Amino acid sequence: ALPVSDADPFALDVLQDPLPFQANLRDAGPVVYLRRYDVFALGRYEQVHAALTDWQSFQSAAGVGLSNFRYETPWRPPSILLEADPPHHDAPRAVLSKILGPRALQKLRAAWIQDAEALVDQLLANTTEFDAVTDLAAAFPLRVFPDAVGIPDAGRENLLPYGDHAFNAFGPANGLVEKGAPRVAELSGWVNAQCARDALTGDGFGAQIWAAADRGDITYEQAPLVVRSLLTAGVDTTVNGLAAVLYAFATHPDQWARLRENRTLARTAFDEAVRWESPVQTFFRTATRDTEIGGATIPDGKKILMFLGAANRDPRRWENPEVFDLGRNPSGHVGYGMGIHQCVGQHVARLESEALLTALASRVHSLEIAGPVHRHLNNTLRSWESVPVKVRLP
Ligand code: HEM
Ligand SMILES: CCc1ccc(C(=O)O)cc1
Repeated sequence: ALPVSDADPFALDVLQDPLPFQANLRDAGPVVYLRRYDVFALGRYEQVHAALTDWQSFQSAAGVGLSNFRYETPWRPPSILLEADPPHHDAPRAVLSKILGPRALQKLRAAWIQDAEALVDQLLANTTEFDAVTDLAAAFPLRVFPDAVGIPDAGRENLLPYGDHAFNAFGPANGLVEKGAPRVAELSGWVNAQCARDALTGDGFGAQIWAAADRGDITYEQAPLVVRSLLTAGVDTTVNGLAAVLYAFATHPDQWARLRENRTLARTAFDEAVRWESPVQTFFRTATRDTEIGGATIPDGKKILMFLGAANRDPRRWENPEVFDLGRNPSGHVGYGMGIHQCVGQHVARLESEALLTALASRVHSLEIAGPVHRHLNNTLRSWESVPVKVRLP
């Protein structure tokens, strides 16, 4: 009965430009069987939302990549947040929810704002033409987030590769994964080292996680894996979200002026970029029982592929979805997911954006694309390689 398709969402040509595919997915029906992978794809907002929230029907503990941990060996000990269901999910989630929550981040705001202003000021002192990825979007998270976690300086060059491999590894064992598999032992080796109590400053998120373990909120065994979650999820996502927002502003002069005309728009600017780009494209779930969704039965034990990018551009939910518009209300986009696993780092992402955008807006009159943009292909993370920009100063 279902629409059925030979489309490969992880083919390089789709990864380079996934918008065609998303439209085809959404157009085919609520539920498309991807024969290539024996999973059920969902591309419309309504079903993606329903699948995300229904953790009882659609579990995470069997893996939220293609790989089914029922049968297949994980490349790493699975995340005790992302790949855990209730009740195991609950305690580590609650720890991060508190540590990364708005109240907690309040104390970092002025420092991050300040660090962003310094970054931008020093960049613009040297040059008004530069790569928005390497000089801003990549630079700024690396300058603030590792320090805030409180890991040592040694080995920080592993953060982006580690993150990229983890997101690739949610995909099939295709070239993007298999070309990374030599390096994982040394990648996994480093990150585990950063997660130990003795490797971490006694100030940052890491120390706070360990302090939560002292109170018994989590165990000393969970504590380093909780730190690990931050070091997997917390860097590459924000780099690519920041690249997207910068790309959006550089191609939308009116939206840029609107930001400049009201600095409180940063928050909603970043959230709209998250909707519009959807840096995290896809996640899987595993059906725990035969389940009806969008008219289709998902057999017990089979995986659903949720297309967050496609749901975020679904015209059933969004007016003129292709447009980047800070006048839009993007609240309810599924770019951070939805329900019990909804991104716990969203306050962290929004603050980085607020800091960087405020700093940029203070010093840049207008912003243009200065040269060809280039994507970095990844199975699950829409990644920006280069975004040459030129700025005009006041
Ligand atoms: C633009 C930035 C970000 C995007 C687009 C993003 C996206 C996501 C999405 C889609 C999920 C849901 C996973 C699922 O449903 O299976 C998620 C979960 C998560 N994110 Fe984020 N994220 C971002 C930034 C961050 C940051 C800065 C951190 C940490 C500081 C972080 C940590 C996490 C964690 C630990 C989870 C798992 C939570 C759970 O399973 O309960 N993310 N993120
Ligand atoms: C942002 C998607 C994501 C969420 C959590 C993890 C992790 O816990 O390692 C890794 C990736």
